[PDB]
Amino acid sequence: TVLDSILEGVRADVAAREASVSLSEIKAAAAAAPPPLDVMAALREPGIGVIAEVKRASPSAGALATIADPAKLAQAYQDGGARIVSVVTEQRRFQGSLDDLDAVRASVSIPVLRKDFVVQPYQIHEARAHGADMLLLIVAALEQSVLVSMLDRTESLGMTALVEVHTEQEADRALKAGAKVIGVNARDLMTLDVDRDCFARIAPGLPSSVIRIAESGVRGTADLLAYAGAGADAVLVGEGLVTSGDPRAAVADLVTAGT
Ligand SMILES: O=P(O)(O)OC[C@@H](O)[C@@H](O)c1c[nH]c2ccccc12
Ligand SMILES: Nc1ccccc1C(=O)O
Repeated sequence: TVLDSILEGVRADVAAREASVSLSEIKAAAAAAPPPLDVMAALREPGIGVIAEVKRASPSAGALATIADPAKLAQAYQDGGARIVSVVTEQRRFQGSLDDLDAVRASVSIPVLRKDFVVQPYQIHEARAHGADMLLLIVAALEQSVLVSMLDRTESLGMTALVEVHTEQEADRALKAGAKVIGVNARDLMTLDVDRDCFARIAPGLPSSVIRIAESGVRGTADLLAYAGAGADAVLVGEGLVTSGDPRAAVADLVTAGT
């Protein structure tokens, strides 16, 4: 129910933003934004893609990094060979913001994933207006009807949905919703326990055409390689990178893992 408390805060925060920037305005801004980058093409490039994340804090970790300059962090990520930059935009528990998404979008050429708790259409157009190419949808957070709607709207704007699951049953739901990219989060968003075997148990079940992403818990090359050996097409890493004194070198180490 960490997840439930997060969603309560998110719904209130979204409503307050919408009161200042209307749904019509954000839809217009999204329509006017330059088209999203082809995330699927990025994910199909050779090698295990590293999705490097901008995250200042989390429920499980508390404060991780000040990240006064998220653009400069993202530039390091791209310099290190990251495939995609993930930007956490949730304010109350992760100390992120849409400002971070703008800063990162303006600083890198690689695709940008908005990492937040998407529960209503407003957030989807908002992500697009602020330059997101990829958008997280969390199966644990969304009733199937809502998941399918959110996925449809995401794709309608040309963005790719990263549909996040923690169980086989959630993976089955993701497939039925039309997921083309499925992320397995090793962290249980309810209880905050990290189980890195999740990906290995779930990944084999997926149609080969679905892109598989392993999220969370990567401390170094060994963890990345373990995910790759279980079939990950990409791996998403936050804590180990944001706490680095040399994010460029840390990313490059992961990017070149197994060489
Ligand atoms: O810092 P880690 O253990 O490398 O994990 C990164 C990422 O997977 C995690 O921050 C995350 C996974 N799903 C999310 C949803 C919202 C915010 C954050 C996340
Ligand atoms: N990434 C998360 C998403 C939801 C709740 C907690 C976390 C965490 O890392 O602590």
